Amino acid sequence: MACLSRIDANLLQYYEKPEPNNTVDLYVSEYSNCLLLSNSEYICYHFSSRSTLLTFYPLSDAYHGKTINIHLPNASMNQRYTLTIQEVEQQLLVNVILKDGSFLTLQLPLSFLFSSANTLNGEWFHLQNPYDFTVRVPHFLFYVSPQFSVVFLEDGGLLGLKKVDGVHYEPLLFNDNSYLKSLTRFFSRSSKSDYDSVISCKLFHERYLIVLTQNCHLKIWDLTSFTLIQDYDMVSQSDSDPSHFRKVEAVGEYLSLYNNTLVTLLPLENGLFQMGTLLVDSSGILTYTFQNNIPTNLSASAIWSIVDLVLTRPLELNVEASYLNLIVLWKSGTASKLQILNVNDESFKNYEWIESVNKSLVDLQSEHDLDIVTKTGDVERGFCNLKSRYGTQIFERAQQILSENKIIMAHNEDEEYLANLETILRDVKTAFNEASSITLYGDEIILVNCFQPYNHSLYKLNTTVENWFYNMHSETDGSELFKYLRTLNGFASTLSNDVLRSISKKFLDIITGELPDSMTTVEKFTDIFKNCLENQFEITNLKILFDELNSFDIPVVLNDLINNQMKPGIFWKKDFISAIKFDGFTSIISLESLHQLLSIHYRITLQVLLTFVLFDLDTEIFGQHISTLLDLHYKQFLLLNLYRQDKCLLAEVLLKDSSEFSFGVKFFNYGQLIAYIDSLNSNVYNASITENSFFMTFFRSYIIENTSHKNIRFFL
Repeated sequence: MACLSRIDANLLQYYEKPEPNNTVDLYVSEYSNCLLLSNSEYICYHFSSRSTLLTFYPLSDAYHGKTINIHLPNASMNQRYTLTIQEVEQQLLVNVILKDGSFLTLQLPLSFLFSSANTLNGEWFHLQNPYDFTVRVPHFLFYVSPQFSVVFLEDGGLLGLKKVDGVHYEPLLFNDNSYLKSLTRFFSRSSKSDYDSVISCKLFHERYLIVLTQNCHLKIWDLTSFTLIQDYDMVSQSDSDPSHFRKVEAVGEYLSLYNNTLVTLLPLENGLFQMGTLLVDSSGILTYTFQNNIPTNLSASAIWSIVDLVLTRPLELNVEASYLNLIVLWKSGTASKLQILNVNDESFKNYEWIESVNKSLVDLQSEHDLDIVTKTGDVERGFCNLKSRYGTQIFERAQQILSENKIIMAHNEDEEYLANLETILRDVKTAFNEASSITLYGDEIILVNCFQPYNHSLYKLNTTVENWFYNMHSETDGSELFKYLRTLNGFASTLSNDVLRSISKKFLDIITGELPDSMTTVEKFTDIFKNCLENQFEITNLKILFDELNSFDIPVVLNDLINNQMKPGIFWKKDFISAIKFDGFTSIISLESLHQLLSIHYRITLQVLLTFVLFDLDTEIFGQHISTLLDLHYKQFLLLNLYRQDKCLLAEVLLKDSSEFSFGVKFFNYGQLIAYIDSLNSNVYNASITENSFFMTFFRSYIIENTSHKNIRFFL
């Protein structure tokens, strides 16, 4: 099998505008996330510009709710992990520690986030001070419960802030403040030892707060009486290599807790996953039980540092045996490596590392299907194609870089300006899509929210056809059919990609009658040979091909291809839950997931039909199969042409036919996501050649109602 491929996405690729038409500036990425509420609406927030910008936008399009930019007067006072955002009492509670000694409370009514009909000025902020934070240093903020937070200090000490009136905080002192957390020991290369500079914590039973300090001693404090109950020295000189060691002093995630299973990262080696169970023993004392330790060896050049770690339920992301998946986001430099330690069993001793394959739609299309932008002739066409592939945010930013570095724009005349642009569109999209954080979208599907607002990269599960395709770059086989397709790929890597598309073009004419349907199909295949394969074909490969054909039964292989490998699953409305609102994020990714799949089929269909062009063979029994592949070839190619015409209008027709509601959907499970793509794919193949649902919409919108010459011209 293969591995998870991501999808690049922008929410400003649907809109030809730079920025939301509904925005408001209010005035009182480091981390970003998206929070599912019990309203069942996703609201996204990003924390960027070195703590001087909170960006809230609904993840349901920022042009049907108000963008609210809450511009902070000050940057945060040590760390960018002194932010907690959770929904409290049907108001979105935002807590911010600021550099001036204040504690910021914002109350954003849910109505103001998701309606654009709502501007609000006044009663959206209250700034008040529990204890001056320009004195003793906060480095961590944790929201504990719905009326309790603990702000952990860098010189040790626990300060609870208790909630009054559903908004404001009043300080409640605990007796455990530093001065004497340094009078019960000595030490001389240490000073963090009994100071509670807690770098990660998670709360079990809403009673006991399991805290990891800088030293990564796991200390369990029952905070329903503010007593230390248990102390485990976790660091060891034989569960880990002490020669290899790196300091961790930065607030992030080093404890992960899902169900009662805890994961502790030990800063000895280049990480240790120590797996244990949290169980309460008699006398109401939570005890930690070691189970197993897994050593590991990384590979850097400036030391991999973790970002986040999230223990969750079994994920289907090209696994083979699973009990739990521990997602790990490493970053050193501008490389992020997403890898997933899949533990397959309860022992935790059989594991595999499932790697992330970080190839979008963009990379596979640049690698193979290179003539598609400004390489299809017409500079006017090239220019629109650049817009559609990389959104408004990248597009406008690219104009800025052009002005600094002085490039004279000669758009719509010179092919070479489009190449210059194309390069920039790429460097700016990569910077914008870099990893910041993990968010679980729907509590399963691994979403990386990225630097700068309105940027996300979702990863998807590859289906049987998709797994095979990456296993032709490994040349892995496993049926009679799989072997046939692998041979055909060998021959096609020798032909230029330009010839492969010329042969695709002539197969299309057979369905359109632009090559007459007055010939036998065999004569038309002869036309193809002479025009496209002369002085390109390898003589060697023709014979190898003949030997494979003699070993594998033809009609059998062709039925198998058509009915199980190109065609999608049979799933319809009932397999998926339908949303009660519009959502942009889901409809975009579905489009692109459908698109990807059909691009591989477009090439498969090409490669199989080619054999009939090489040799002069009877197609009186195989004629029935052949007709299907020309039909399938058609539909696959058609969608591609339309996507360049305009990808947004093409999504709108599609969403209606699938959805009960029409427009948008929500996903919370991998089965659901899959079914919905399969339902769209079915709908396309159920369409006729003569009238398409797309053809009708696109024509009416541009051509009849009348729009400027650019939409008329590529539509031609």
